[PDB]
This record gives sequence, C-alpha cells and structure tokens, in this order.
Amino acid sequence: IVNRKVEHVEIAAFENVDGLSSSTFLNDVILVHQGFPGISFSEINTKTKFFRKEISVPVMVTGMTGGRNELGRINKIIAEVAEKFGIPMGVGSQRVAIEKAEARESFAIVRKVAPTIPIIANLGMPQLVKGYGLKEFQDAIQMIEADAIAVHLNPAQEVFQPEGEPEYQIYALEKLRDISKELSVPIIVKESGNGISMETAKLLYSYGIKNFDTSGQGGTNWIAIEMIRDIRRGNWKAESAKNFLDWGVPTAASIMEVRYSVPDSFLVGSGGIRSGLDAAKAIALGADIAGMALPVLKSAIEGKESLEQFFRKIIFELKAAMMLTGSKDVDALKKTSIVILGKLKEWAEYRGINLSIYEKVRKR
Amino acid sequence: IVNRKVEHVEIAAFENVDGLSSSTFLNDVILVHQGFPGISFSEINTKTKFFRKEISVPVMVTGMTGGRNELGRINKIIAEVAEKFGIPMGVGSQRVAIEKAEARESFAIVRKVAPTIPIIANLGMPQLVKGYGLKEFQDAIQMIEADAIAVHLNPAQEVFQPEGEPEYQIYALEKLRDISKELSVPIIVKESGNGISMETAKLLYSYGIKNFDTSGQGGTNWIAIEMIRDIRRGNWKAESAKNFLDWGVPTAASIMEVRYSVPDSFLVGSGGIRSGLDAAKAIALGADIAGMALPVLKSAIEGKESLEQFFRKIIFELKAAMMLTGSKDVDALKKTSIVILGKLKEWAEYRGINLSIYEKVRKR
Amino acid sequence: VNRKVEHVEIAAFENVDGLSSSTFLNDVILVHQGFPGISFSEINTKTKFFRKEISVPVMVTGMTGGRNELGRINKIIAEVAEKFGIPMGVGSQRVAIEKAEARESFAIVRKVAPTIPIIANLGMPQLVKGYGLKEFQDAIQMIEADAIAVHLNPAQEVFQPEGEPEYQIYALEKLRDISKELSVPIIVKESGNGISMETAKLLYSYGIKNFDTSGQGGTNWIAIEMIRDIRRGNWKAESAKNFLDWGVPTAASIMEVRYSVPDSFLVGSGGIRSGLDAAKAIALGADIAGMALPVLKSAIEGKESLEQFFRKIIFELKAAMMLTGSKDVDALKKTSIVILGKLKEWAEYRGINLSIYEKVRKR
Amino acid sequence: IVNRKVEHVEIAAFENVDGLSSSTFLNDVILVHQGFPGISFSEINTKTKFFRKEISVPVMVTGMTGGRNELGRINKIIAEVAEKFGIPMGVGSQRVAIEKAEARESFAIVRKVAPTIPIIANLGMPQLVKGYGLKEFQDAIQMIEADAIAVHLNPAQEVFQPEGEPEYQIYALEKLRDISKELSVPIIVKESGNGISMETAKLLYSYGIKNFDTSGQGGTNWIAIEMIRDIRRGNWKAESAKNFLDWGVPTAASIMEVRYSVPDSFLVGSGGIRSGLDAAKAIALGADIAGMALPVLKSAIEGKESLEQFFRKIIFELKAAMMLTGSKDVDALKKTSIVILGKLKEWAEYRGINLSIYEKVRKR
Ligand SMILES: C/C=C(\CCOP(=O)(O)OP(=O)(O)O)C[C@@]12Nc3cc(C)c(C)cc3N(C[C@H](O)[C@H](O)[C@H](O)COP(=O)(O)O)C1=NC(=O)NC2=O
Ligand SMILES: C/C=C(\CCOP(=O)(O)OP(=O)(O)O)C[C@@]12Nc3cc(C)c(C)cc3N(C[C@H](O)[C@H](O)[C@H](O)COP(=O)(O)O)C1=NC(=O)NC2=O
Ligand SMILES: C/C=C(\CCOP(=O)(O)OP(=O)(O)O)C[C@@]12Nc3cc(C)c(C)cc3N(C[C@H](O)[C@H](O)[C@H](O)COP(=O)(O)O)C1=NC(=O)NC2=O
Ligand SMILES: C/C=C(\CCOP(=O)(O)OP(=O)(O)O)C[C@@]12Nc3cc(C)c(C)cc3N(C[C@H](O)[C@H](O)[C@H](O)COP(=O)(O)O)C1=NC(=O)NC2=O
Ligand SMILES: [Mg+2]
Ligand SMILES: [Mg+2]
Ligand SMILES: [Mg+2]
Repeated sequence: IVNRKVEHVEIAAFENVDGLSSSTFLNDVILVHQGFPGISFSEINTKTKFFRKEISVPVMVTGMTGGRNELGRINKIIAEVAEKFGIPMGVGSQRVAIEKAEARESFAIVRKVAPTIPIIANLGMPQLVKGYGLKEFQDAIQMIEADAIAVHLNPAQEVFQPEGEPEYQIYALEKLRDISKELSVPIIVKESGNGISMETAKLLYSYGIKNFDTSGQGGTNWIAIEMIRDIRRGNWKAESAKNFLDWGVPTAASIMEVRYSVPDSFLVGSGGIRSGLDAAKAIALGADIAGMALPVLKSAIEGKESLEQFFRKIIFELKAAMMLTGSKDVDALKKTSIVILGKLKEWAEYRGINLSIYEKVRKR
Repeated sequence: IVNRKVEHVEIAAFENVDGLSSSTFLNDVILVHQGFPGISFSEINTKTKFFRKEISVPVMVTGMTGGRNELGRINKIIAEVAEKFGIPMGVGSQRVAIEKAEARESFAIVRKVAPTIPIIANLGMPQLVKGYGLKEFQDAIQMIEADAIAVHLNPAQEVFQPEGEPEYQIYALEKLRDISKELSVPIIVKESGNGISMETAKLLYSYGIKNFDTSGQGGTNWIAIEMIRDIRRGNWKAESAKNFLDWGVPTAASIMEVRYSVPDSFLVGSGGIRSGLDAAKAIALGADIAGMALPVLKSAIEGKESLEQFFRKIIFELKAAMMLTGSKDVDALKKTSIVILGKLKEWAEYRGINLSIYEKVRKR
Repeated sequence: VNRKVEHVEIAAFENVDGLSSSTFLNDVILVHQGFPGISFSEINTKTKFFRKEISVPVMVTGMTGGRNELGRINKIIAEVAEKFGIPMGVGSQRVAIEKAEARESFAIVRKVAPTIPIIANLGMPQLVKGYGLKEFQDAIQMIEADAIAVHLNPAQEVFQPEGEPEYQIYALEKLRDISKELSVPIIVKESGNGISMETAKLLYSYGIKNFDTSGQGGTNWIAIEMIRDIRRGNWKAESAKNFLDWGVPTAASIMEVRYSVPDSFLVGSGGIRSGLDAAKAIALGADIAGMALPVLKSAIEGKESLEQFFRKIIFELKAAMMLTGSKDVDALKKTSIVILGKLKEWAEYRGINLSIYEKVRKR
Repeated sequence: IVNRKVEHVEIAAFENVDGLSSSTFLNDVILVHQGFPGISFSEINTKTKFFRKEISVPVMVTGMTGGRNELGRINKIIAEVAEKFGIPMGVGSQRVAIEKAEARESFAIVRKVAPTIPIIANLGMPQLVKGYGLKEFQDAIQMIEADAIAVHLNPAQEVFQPEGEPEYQIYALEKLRDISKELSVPIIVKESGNGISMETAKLLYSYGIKNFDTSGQGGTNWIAIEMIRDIRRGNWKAESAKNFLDWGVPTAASIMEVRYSVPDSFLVGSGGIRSGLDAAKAIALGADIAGMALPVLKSAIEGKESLEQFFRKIIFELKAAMMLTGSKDVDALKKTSIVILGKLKEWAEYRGINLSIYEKVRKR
C-alpha cells in the first residue's frame, strides 16, 4: 500500500495523465466581458467562508498524499505555502496511517506547519464497508486537528486498479450518516476524477450530506493512472481501462448537476482546474470554491518558491476574471453573466436542467 | 458460391472494412457515472433470458460462416467457447448447405460441441422469393437443432456484389408470415451492416415479426467488402460502392428506431459492438442483448485461447459499466441514466423521436 | 469567343469544383430500408420533362458552344444524351446571335439528338441590353429547342474582368412579355451561386414556374473568374478570393425553392457528382437532378468515357431507389430523409417549418 | 512612455496578433445570395450619414496612434487617403499630447491634410477617474477640430499591461455624463478588442451614451500585444495573458448585443473587419458603419499607394456584397436577408436574444 502511494505520485507527476482523452467541458463556459467593470482592481475582495473559518481566496488544495516520509515532505511544502496564502488544504487518504503508525507523521506535519488554515482529513468510502467507523474517523480528524473530513468516491479507480475490489453497498451510507451525528466537524463527499451526478448527489443528500466536491473528468485521469499501473505489470485490464478513459461526468456538468439537484449544497468545483480563469468559471457556474490537486503536486515537487509562484499566478488570473466581469467580490462572481454552449448545453438539456431555473439557482 | 464464403471471411478478417467511412453514433451516447454505485462488483448479475433459455451474459455471437471444412473449424472454435461462456451463437447463411450436402457438417459441428446454449439458424430473405419455404427453414433449423432462425436483410450487399440480384418483393413477407405459423422456433429478422429503420421495423411487425437484430452501420461494412471483391475483379461497380460506404442507419439510431416504433420487441443491438462498454451502451439505449460478429471471427482465427480472452475482456468491460452506473443486473442497466448528444440527437429529432416518450419506452 | 474556350479549359483542368464551397448534401441522409419491398429489376426511372418523357430524372445543364472545337464537345454530349434518353441544355447562345459562324456549334446538338428535350440558353443581362422576342425565338429555332433557360450570373459578372452586372427589374417585365409569345416554356437557372426564396418568389410573381437551383458546392464560377483575373494580373482576384464561399448551397436552394414555390418544376443542380447526390436532390424536393462539369470532363475524354459516366450515375441512382424502397421517381420524392447540421440550422433561421416542408416535398 | 506608443505600433504591425486564438464569429453570419438583384452595379449608392456630415462609404478608420513625429507621419498618410475617399478617421489616444506639448503636431497634421471628413478625437476612460475633465476633452477636440470624441474602454489591456492599473469606478460615468452636456460634439464609447456586452451598453446608455463602437474580439488582440510586451521584459504576467487570449465578446455577438439592447444606438461594428464582405456582414447584422484599424496601419506603413489600393479593394468588396444581395444602398443592406448559424446562434439564444424581435430591430 505504501509503494502504491509513491507510484501514484510518480505516475501523476511524471506520466501523461492530465486530461488524457477526457474533458472538463469548461471550454463550453464563457464569462461575459464587461468593458466598463465599475470597479478598480485594487478593491477586488477574494475572501470567503470555509465552514467556520475565513479564507483568503475561494480555492482549495484537495487531498493527494501522505504515508511515507518523502510524501510527508511534499505535504509539508504544500501546507506551508497554503498557510502563507490563507488557502485550505486536504490531505490524501489516511487509511495507511490508521494501519501503520509510522505513517502518521507524514500527515501530522501539515498541521504543525499550517496552524490556522482549514485542514481537511481524508478516508475512502470503501473503508466504511470494510469496518471503519466513528473511531477511525475521529482518529483521522484528530491526527491533523482537521476542520472537516472528506470521504472519497473512487469506484472507477478501484475497478481498474490491479489490487482489488469495488465495494459500495448502501450500508456504507447508513454508517456515514450515523458517524456524522457523533463527529464534531463536517463531512465532505468528493469524487476522484469521474464526477458527481444528480442521482449520486441526491442519494448522498438523502443521507444528510450537504458538502460536495465534484472532482469531475477532464483533470487527473485516475482510470489512466491505473491503466499505467496495469501496463507496467502486464495486467490485461490495461486494454479495458483504455476503453474507459473518457468515462465520467465532466467537471463543468458535475457543477451544474450538483448545484441544480441540491441548491443549498456547499460545493467545491474541481477536476482539471488549471488556471484562475478555470477557477472563476467553476465559481460562476455554481461552485462555492474551486479545488486543485495535480498542478499543486507538480509545483510542490519543483519546490517551495515554485509553488508560491503558482498560487500568485492562480490568484492574479482569478482577480483578472473578476475585474473583467465587474465582480467586486466572490458573491458577485457567483452571479456574473455567462454563456453556455456546445456539448455542455446539450448535456444540460438532455438531463432536464432547465436553464431558466438554473440561472436563478446558481445566483440566489 | 462456396469460395465466396471463403473470400468473405478473408476480406472481413484481413482487409480494412471495420467501420470504414461509417459510424455507429455510439460516441453520441454517454452512460451517466454514479460515484456511489450502491452495489459491489461481485454481486453484479449478468444473466438474462433468450427465448426459453437462460444465458450468462446479455451478448450473442451473430451469424457469419459455414459451408466448407475450414469454415466449419472456425464455427467449432466459436461454438465451444460460446458454450463455455453461456453465450448464444448464430451460424452463417445455410443456403450453401440446403444445396450442397457436403456443406452440412460445417454447421452441424456447432451443436455437437455446444449442446446447451441457444443456437440460431440463418437463411436470407431473397431465398424466400426464390422458392425456399417451410421445408428449407425446418431443414436449416433441424441441421443444428436451432432454438430460433434468423432471416437476414442484405439488399445493400446484394446491390454492390458482383454476382447478382437484389429481390425483396412483399410476397417474401407473406411467405415468412405463413412459415412462422408452422415453425416450432421463433424468427429473428436481422440486417447485415446497414441497420433497421422504423419503416422497416413496422412493416416486419405488421407481418408478425417481433424479434429484431439491428446490425447498423459503423461495424463490418458489407458495402466495403463487396467493393473490395469488385476492385479485385476489375468490376466497375467498385467506384459506385465507394459512394455508398456511409449508407445505412447507424447502430445507435437503429436501436432507438426499433425500440421506439416497436416498444415490445425483443431486440439485439449490433453492428460495430467492439467492447463491453459498447455492449452496455446498446442495452441502456434500448436493446435486450448486444450482438457481435467480426471481432469474434478475428479472435477465433487466432485460436481458442485468444477467443476466451476476448470474451473475458468483453464481460469485464460490461460489468465495469454496470458497476459504474449502479446497475446490479441487466434490467437495471436497461433503465440507467444516459445522455444523448450530437448527430444522434439531431437524427432522433428529425425522425420525430420524442425523447420524453423515448426515455419511457427504453426504461421498460 | 475566346472567353468561351478559356471557360471550358479552366473548368476542365483547373481546381474549381467545390473550391472553398459546399452543397450541404452531406447534411442530407436517405433512410435505409432493409426490406425494400421491391426488386432491382422493377425500378422505373422514367419521368416527364414538359411534353416529353425521359428515361432518367437527370439532365445535362447548359455549358458551351461558339467555336468548332466547342461544337465537337456539344456533339459528343448530345449523342450520348440521345442514347440514354436524357435532356440536354446548351451553353449561352449570345455568341451565335451575333457571329453567324458560331451557329453550327449549337445546331449540331439537334442533328445528332433528334428526340430528347433540348434546352436553349440566353443570359438575363441580355434582356436589359436589347434582346427580346426575336432573339429568344432565334435561340430556340436554332436547335429546335423544347424550352429555353435564362441564366442568372451576377456573381460571375461582378468578378469577371470584362464588364458589367446589370439586373434592373425591366428585364423581368420583358421576360414576362416574351413568355406570352413563345411556344416553349422558360426555365430560370443560376450558375453556381443558388436561388433563394426571395429570388424564386420574385421570378414567380412575373410568371416563372420552372427553376434550376445551380447552387454553390459544384462548379465555382467566382473561382473561374478569379483564375482569369490572376492570369491577367487583375486586382479583382484577391477580392474574388473573399467571395469563394458566396451563395446558397444546392441542398438549401432546393429546400428554398420547393418551399417558397410548392408547385414549381424544379431542377436540383450545382455539385451533383453521383447518382446518390442526384437521389438526394430529388428526395429533397427537386423533380430532376442536373449536372454540367463532370459531363464536360468525361466528354473531353471521349464518347465511351461519357457513356460509362452515365451508366455509373444511373446505377447509383437506382441503388439509392432500391435501398430506400422507391419503385419509381415519385416514390423517391416522398422517401424518408434525415436533415442535420448546417442545413438544418439554415432552414430554421430561414423560417422553413420542417413539418410543412415534409408535406410540400411529398405532395 | 511615448515609446510604449511606438512599441504598440511595432508589435501590431509586425508580430502575430491579428485574430490570435480569438474569433469574430463572422463566419457564423451568411448574407443570402440573390440571383436576381433587381439593380445594376453602377447604381449602387454607398453614401451614409456620420453625425452632421455625409460620408462616401459606410466605413471608418478607428483610432490608433499619435505621440511622436514618426507616428504623426503614419497619421498623415491615413488622413490624406481617408480625405480622398470620403472616409471618417479616428486618431489614437491623445493623453500623450495633453501632457507633452511636442506631441500635439503628430495629431494636428490629421486635420491639416483632411479638412472635410469627420475626424474623431480619442481619450481613455481611465483618464476620467484620474482627473481629466471638460477642459482636457475640449483640448483633445480643438487640437484636430474634431467632429466627435471617442472614449475608449480597455480594462483587459490594462490588466495585462506591465505598467499599471485598471480603474473603472462609476464616478467616471457621472463625469462623462456631465462633460457631454458642455461639449459641442458627440461622444462615442468604443472598446479595444474585447467587445461591448448588453450590460455594458445599457449602463452607458443610462448615463446618456447613444454612440457605440463594438471593437469585439477576433481582430487585433490587445491581450496578445501586452502578452508580447510581458514576454519581452520577462514579466510573469505573460503566462497569465496567454490564458485570456480568447477573452471577450466576439464582434458579431457584440453587434447583436448592442443593437438589441439599445435599438436606437448609432453603432460602429469593428474588431477584425478585414474585407468589404466583413464590413457588409457587420452592417447587415445591425451596425450603421464598419470600423477598421490594423489593416489600415499595415498598408499605411507600406505607403500612400498601398493604402489607396486597400480602400479601393474594401469598397469594391462592399459593393459586390450589396450587388449580390440586391442592396441598392446602405439602408437596403441593413435590412437584407441573412442566416445566423453555429456558435453565434447559441450565443444569442443563451443571452435571450429573441431572433424574431432581433430581425425587427436590425431592420427598423
Ligand atoms: C481516487 C484518488 C485517490 C484515492 C486513493 O486510492 P487508493 O490507493 O485506493 O486509496 P487507499 O486505498 O485509501 O489508500 C487518491 C487521492 N490522492 C490523489 C493522489 C494524487 C497524486 C492526485 C493527483 C490526486 C489524488 N486525489 C484526487 C484529487 O483530490 C482530485 O479530486 C483529482 O485529482 C481531480 O483534481 P485535479 O488533480 O486538480 O484534476 C485523491 N483524492 C482523495 O480523495 N484521496 C486521495 O488520497
Ligand atoms: C450480409 C452478410 C452476410 C449474408 C451472406 O451473404 P450472401 O453470400 O448473399 O449469403 P447467401 O446468398 O445466403 O449464400 C454474411 C453473414 N455472414 C457474415 C460473415 C462475416 C465474416 C461477418 C463479419 C459478417 C457476417 N454477417 C453479418 C453479421 O452477422 C453482423 O450482422 C455484422 O457483421 C455486424 O456486426 P459486426 O460484425 O460486429 O460489426 C452475416 N449475417 C448473416 O445474417 N448471414 C451471414 O451469413
Ligand atoms: C454562369 C455560367 C455561364 C454563363 C456564361 O457566362 P458569359 O460568358 O457571361 O455568357 P454570355 O455573356 O451570355 O456569352 C456559363 C454556362 N456555361 C458554363 C460553362 C461550363 C464550362 C460549365 C462547367 C458551367 C457552365 N454553366 C453553368 C452550369 O450549367 C451549371 O449551372 C453549373 O456549372 C453548376 O453545375 P455543376 O457544373 O454540375 O456543378 C453555364 N450556365 C448557363 O446557363 N450558361 C452557360 O453558358
Ligand atoms: C485599447 C487600444 C488602445 C489604448 C492605448 O493604450 P495605452 O498606452 O493604455 O493608452 P494611453 O495610456 O491613453 O496613452 C490603442 C488605440 N490605438 C491602437 C493602436 C494600434 C496600433 C491598433 C492596431 C489599434 C489600437 N486601438 C484599437 C483599435 O482602434 C480597434 O478598436 C481595434 O484594434 C480592433 O479593430 P481592428 O484593428 O480592425 O481589429 C486603439 N483604440 C483606441 O481607442 N485608442 C488607441 O489609442
Ligand atoms: Mg481505496
Ligand atoms: Mg445472398
Ligand atoms: Mg452572360
């Protein structure tokens, strides 16, 4: 399992798996340019709420890694930069540290170095059907003094991953619902590159889930990562993974689906957010914050100052989109004028997303 | 006419005629990803009914060959693997064996080696206007102890094939309707690479036909095969065949057309089914089972263990698609959520396929 | 005289067929019928062309004439058309109204094709330049024509180095008067840029009932004149280039004319290159399919080349009828189609109600 | 400073910034061909009104340059040819000449050499928030005896330009409105490559602005120009500019939006007008006149006779479109039949541009 954590980072960082045969549908979203913005750049306010805390920018780093010391040093760099910028940070799956106690430090370092920002713990849905419960959740949370815990959905990844098994019985949701009653922090349910649909969002909501992270297709392709792991071990599933490279809900469509089917959700729009303009689009479309993982990893590996430059660039690009839409603050961005075209439009139409009611929901 | 059988197999197996200038429209069908499936992979049930028998997977091998001993050995390999996997198998046109009695064994071997699975006999619609009747149908059936007989439509192929004629007078259907009253097994009407429209489906239904096999364009291109036979004999029809390479109803559209216009039909979706994902899409769209021919031929030529690996891959991919849509069984897959986009959408719209009533009919 | 030779040479040997243009015929699909309900041998391709019967619903539209080498091309086309029972238009006869030595290069057509419909040809601009009844009667008598086509070519005239585009309404007043005295009917045809519903309705309001779409996507006359311009260092060349995709695509023109004048007799032409294109043109609303350029190219190759060409067109037409369950031309006109993509958006923007369209193209 | 002025001309003239990663959407507009025009070429009348003057062609040169003598000599060439053709001419931003008095001659030369055509002064909207007022406007106007003054919107350019700031407080519009009461000539508000939306047009109209110049995306890409200036000085904003290369309202969409949202506006359609056919399309879509800048610059640099040939070509192409549309004059062109397809069609639909009421407004 420890080797898999390193192999994941190495394939994501150095192989060709970002947007491989997949699409966010964000090219189908246009933010309407305002030649008279009505504001000045210096007055743009990017602050927003993240549960009980305030954050500096409506962007987060979503969970990636942890489990060995070299992974901990990646976590350390991301956490210290995130703290500097006032940006929330999720950690990778903490399964490895619930088991092997030597793996705990590679997660705990995050809170040592980032005492103020929201920190989000991480466990997988399949562990709920395998005997994780309240205590494991509390241990994941306490380990980093987390402000929330993300529970990940990754059935696509599990199906193609060489080492077993995709298990998603409804009992897991009953358990999740029970756990949420005893926990002192909120639960976020996030996908892992394949996106959340309205049926999935409504099912989760019916069990008390109110916080969602789209992780749609078009960014890091987890089916591709497992495909590569399969190719590497001469596992025949590789050719089957290849047929599923474009499987999933595109990020842009997932954001629309979650916002429309659960209008009061707190929503992270993620999966292929690569610029402050993507982030601006995600928010205008209906997300409360934009999430990123892969490009943060790649910069962090390059080093601290590379990662600081990366965030400087994201933030500037976000502010430029706010400036050029006349959005003085995040709230104004959420209601700014957009155009939806092409395949995203056809997707919304077939799925019964009445654009008229969509407009009202995304902006009230 | 025996060596036409050989030439067909050789061109299909070794020339470039799969999907040549043609399209299934299956790229316009998306199965909606469910990040919380509600099931586990191991509980997925792929069993379904095929007339009076149960089959293990909702997939069949459609009719191809027979007529000489080398063709019989291909039939033998396919039949033994299909028996092993619990998959129905059609044989190729049995005309050759109604005439030449030496050709009978190359069909009969199928039932010797596959005693339990449904086996489907095969005769051509033109033979009905050329003097075939009850006795020839009963002989075709008895020869392999068939559980059904497929009657093929191939006017496109006949038009471009160097040797003779396209004959499809309505008298053939009168005869077919009479024969169906005396036969102890059901009749399936199948196309052969060019697809079944609603006009054709309704006409066949008005003569008592209830079982259809779409064989749409986008897979094996029979116009291309005959084009190649023409090029080879310096026949001028070759250039004309080239103008018709994209002629026919795409598989996806044919499935919609048959299901919509004959809502209670038993429906095989075929013509360019190349993965278990294609098979999942065909079923979700409205078929009861997915049919395949060419890729089974190519693998069978490679050998028994190649064909076994092929089916293992198809079945895995089908189950992956079911897993990732939350479909515990074939019935759930038939009603799972989809998106229809692009040209298939415009096709449906022009043809008056009301998507609202469409969604209703396919989900039953 | 020399323009006439240059036109044939550029059309035949330069790259001007469908150059930056489109028929929109790729947006039309004929619905395949796996049970046709007919046999190939019973397919009947006969149809009416005014007072005559023709063997196939296809015509050769007007191209050339004016010198003896052009007459020998006309002769080859006419003799093959006669053999196949196919109507033939000749090129503009202006040259032969003027120069009397040019008459034989047109007259040869009737000598060699005594039974098929033969269609005379004069340009609409000539009506504002003094041509009238007598010139029309001369063009007709010269080949014992069964009809006369009057061509519209303002686009060609705008970019052609030598002079002017003149289309005052007076021309139509004159045309209407002429039609009262003439013993054969008038067809109005374009020349590569298509007939719109505004143009069709205007012509209909002056008594014109016979149209030939000659839409964009086939022979590109703006391109031909662009080439003549490039050759003489004329600056208009670069401007012609900007207009290479100007005009109504053939498929859209057929829809527009059939829709806006439901009882018209309609030739669908401009980029018809196969019997499948011909089948589509007819299913879409034309009564017959016209061709020019590919007949020219084959004729230049020779008699037997042109015979093989027609054999191919006819087989391809019959294949589409077979595969559509169309026993005759009338059944083809009502066969099931799908319209997609840009043609669909064109019709929508133009207010072509598809529901009423279907009714009109069928009845 | 003043060499930013020369650097702009140099990059625009000699680098690849025309339509870079951007689009006018003019390919989605088709003028319907009329095979019987009902006119002759020689009777086509291209005259139209430009405020209190008559002009020979419905085309103008929009503002570009001025500030140094070499820039003045470009202005001189453009002005003398515009005078010869009866075409209105805008000058570039006159800020430089309000400040440095040595820069005045490079603007004044325009009126010396073009005594009769409309000449349009130019000042930036940002200068209104930076203390420019009535006197600066009157000085800009008097310096060239202007018949109007254009106030330019360029927040996109300012955001990416290395030297300083985007400031667009509503106070500027209050000031602009006050200034317009004291001015003896009308105000045009123009963009600068990124286009005017309906929200921006309605806001300006609410402050008394009735004259608009779209300057949509698809022509000169000002974000690209500044990107290049950034690349040249190793400024990190370069990579961010690259993410915004396709930002803005396309010219064709901007024409539709301004005509639709302010039906009585006097409207210049500009941003990527490169031929008389583009000019014809812009007018048929709803503009009163077509504007051009970059191609006029490029020809002017080549010299007087190159620029004369350029206009000869534009005018011929415009008349060809009028001829082939049966438009005897500019008024008939404004109501000629068109087709709108593709992305422009989807843009208008999403933005609630009812095509039925649209046709009425552009024709009346
Ligand atoms: C499915 C992924 C997993 C589950 C672990 O599998 P198992 O080994 O079965 O876990 P175990 O059995 O419990 O040990 C790993 C994950 N770590 C992970 C590694 C790296 C390197 C990349 C790039 C991304 C993620 N993300 C997805 C990101 O958070 C984003 O949502 C996504 O990448 C889209 O954003 P984009 O990258 O900006 O386009 C993860 N998400 C998680 O929820 N948990 C994690 O641990
Ligand atoms: C028209 C085709 C014929 C009729 C025989 O012609 P005639 O010689 O006139 O018969 P006669 O006069 O009676 O002697 C041959 C056929 N054999 C045949 C051979 C090979 C090698 C392949 C690949 C395809 C088929 N299929 C089509 C397949 O079953 C599928 O429908 C199709 O391939 C789409 O699925 P994909 O392959 O997955 O894309 C046949 N269909 C049949 O109904 N009968 C047959 O005998
Ligand atoms: C505008 C064209 C003219 C007018 C002559 O110009 P002027 O010199 O002004 O004549 P004058 O001043 O009066 O002496 C020439 C034309 N001859 C002609 C030459 C060649 C070689 C080809 C290929 C095409 C045509 N066609 C168009 C064809 O009939 C078809 O409509 C068209 O080609 C689309 O079908 P596709 O080729 O199958 O794609 C003609 N159309 C005519 O009506 N008259 C003719 O004389
Ligand atoms: C925003 C533009 C500016 C601001 C100056 O920057 P600052 O230094 O901030 O100004 P300061 O601080 O006040 O000194 C420069 C501009 N000059 C200018 C230079 C050249 C060389 C080109 C090609 C074009 C423009 N245009 C836009 C053109 O008129 C067209 O609208 C546009 O090009 C689309 O039409 P297409 O070229 O046909 O595609 C100008 N527009 C203006 O309103 N003012 C000008 O000074
Ligand atoms: Mg896991
Ligand atoms: Mg046969
Ligand atoms: Mg002429």
